[PDB]
Amino acid sequence: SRYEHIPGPPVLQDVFLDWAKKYGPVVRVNVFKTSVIVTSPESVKKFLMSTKYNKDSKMYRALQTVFGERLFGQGLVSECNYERWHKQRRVIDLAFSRSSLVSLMETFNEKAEQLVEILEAKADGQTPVSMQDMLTYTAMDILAKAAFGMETSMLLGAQKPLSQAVKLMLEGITAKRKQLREVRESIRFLRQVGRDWVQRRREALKRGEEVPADILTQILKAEEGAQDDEGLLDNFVTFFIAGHETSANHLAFTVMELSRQPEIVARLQAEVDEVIGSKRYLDFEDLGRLQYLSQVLKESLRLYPPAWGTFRLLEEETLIDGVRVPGNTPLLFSTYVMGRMDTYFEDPLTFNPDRFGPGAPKPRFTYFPFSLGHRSCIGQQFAQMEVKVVMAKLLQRLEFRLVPGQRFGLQEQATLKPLDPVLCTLRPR
Ligand code: HEM
Ligand SMILES: Cc1ccc(-c2ccncc2)c(C(=O)N2CCC(O)(Cc3ccccc3)CC2)c1
Repeated sequence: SRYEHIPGPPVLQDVFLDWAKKYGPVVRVNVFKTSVIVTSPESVKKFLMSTKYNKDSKMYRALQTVFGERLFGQGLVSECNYERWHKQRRVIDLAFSRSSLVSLMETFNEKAEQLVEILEAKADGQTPVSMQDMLTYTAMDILAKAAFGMETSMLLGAQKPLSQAVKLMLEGITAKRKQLREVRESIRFLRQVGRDWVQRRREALKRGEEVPADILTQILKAEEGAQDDEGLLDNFVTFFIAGHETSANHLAFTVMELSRQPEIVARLQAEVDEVIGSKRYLDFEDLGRLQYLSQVLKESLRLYPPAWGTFRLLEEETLIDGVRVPGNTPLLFSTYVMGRMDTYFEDPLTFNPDRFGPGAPKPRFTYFPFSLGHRSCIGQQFAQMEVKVVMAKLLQRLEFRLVPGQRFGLQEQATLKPLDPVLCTLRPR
């Protein structure tokens, strides 16, 4: 092989972790084609903080199409041509301005209040409750309203077919005749929903309804001269999926881990008590004052990044950390791997929020749960605000105990998520 000379072996992220440990900062692997996992901070900096390095489209191909069905296609995540990317990124950026996000505070509050009232009613310390499912309904209900102006009402038990579609498509990215059929139909369903909600927005505008400027406004604008709506739909599916799935799992992971950290939980309860009190509504400014909750969520992303990493195309032969890496090679970056290396993090398996305390030295290119550079998460602040609002309201009102038997392990599709449904029993504070 042109790759035989590179060090390497003569959940998949965990295998990568073991190999990076065993073999060093530049290791050859198999994802889908041969790629090279690069785990030095210097390398992270060089490749992610430069606009000379583009994503590798061959590696995103499994998000563009699934069993011949267009999924993310040429939307904002999976578009690897720089110009095309840059054009749509800059247009859609408008929906994530400071004042756009601040105005979502009402939506975040309402959906979080609804979740908490639903959980309070079950808080008999006996009824098992899937926090993964409940957090996913909350994130979807937030996204639909926030990004598209629609009310899915999943918290109320609506949109079960839609829930099913999502589940089946996620399984499909990582994979008979029958599962093949369930997958295709699901992807087509979600694009059909896209055509549905797009039609409504356009009717509204035509009939001159009040039209909140949101993410949907901006993805419409991005496509002013397209001959068809394929680009538009690509972005619909992208935001629909990216905008809830990882938020949901970040919340779920946080709740799962916190269930064996009672001292940390008591600290979080104290913080929430002291800043917001008994208030039902968190002000934008309150978010800033929840400093310890903010550290907890960061540490949760260190050990449990739902978006595990990214790929860049190495265009020409380059020496990386003493290793010759051939022209035309997918470079694999993983915040999951790096977060669990003792050479980057002291006692890496210890959940310690103090790593992110003010005055603690900041991780320097060893932690990137939203990636870094020009292709970093456009929804970073949106996600941070929403998960802070959900967590703060849970902590205000409820105590959680993981049902015994629930595992701490992971499953890996395209993203990482709890292996188990995070079944908990609950009591009011
Ligand atoms: C905890 C929640 C989230 C995490 C951990 C996360 C993580 C990431 C990561 C690692 C990337 C880079 C992906 C790549 O290089 O292939 C990314 C990009 C992106 N994320 Fe997120 N994300 C989150 C929430 C969101 C939300 C709420 C939205 C939308 C409202 C969103 C939309 C996107 C989009 C559109 C991109 C591509 C942007 C570009 O290339 O310019 N994400 N995210
Ligand atoms: C199904 C799905 C759901 C959400 C997101 C999502 C979330 C929030 N923001 C952005 C995207 C993504 C998704 O596109 N990603 C970026 C890439 C990856 O990190 C790793 C990966 C790269 C290539 C192939 C397989 C994995 C995984 C997450 C994919």
